Amino acid sequence: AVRTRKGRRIRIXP
RNA sequence: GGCAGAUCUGAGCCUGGGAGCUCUCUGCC
Repeated sequence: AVRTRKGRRIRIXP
């Protein structure tokens, strides 16, 4: 999974 | 208990600014 944090672009494995 | 999805947004933190830490919501078994 992919996720963004108003600045920091993150992700969780798939 | 396990699995899946989610952040100019569901929120905060760390600097390296990610594929890290914590919380929350929804769905399924």
